[PDB]
Amino acid sequence: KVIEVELNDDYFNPNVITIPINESTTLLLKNKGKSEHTFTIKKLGIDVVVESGKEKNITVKPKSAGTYELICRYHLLKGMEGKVIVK
Repeated sequence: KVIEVELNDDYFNPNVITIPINESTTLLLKNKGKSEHTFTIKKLGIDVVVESGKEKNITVKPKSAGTYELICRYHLLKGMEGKVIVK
């Protein structure tokens, strides 16, 4: 059920993630890059810092359908962004 998301230098893989509304979804965030990265969905108030070579789970339960910007706060300007779709 878990959705794996690779964080690397400097991209998300996958960069478009779809998750169900009013339900709980677990994301496994794996930072395989040399740099620290974040998994940030500001409109959902989500922000997780994942250290280089490490991994973290987050469980999300969105209440509003929509498409929300995903960024890394550290390497945004290298084009490190994506989308999370709640439907």
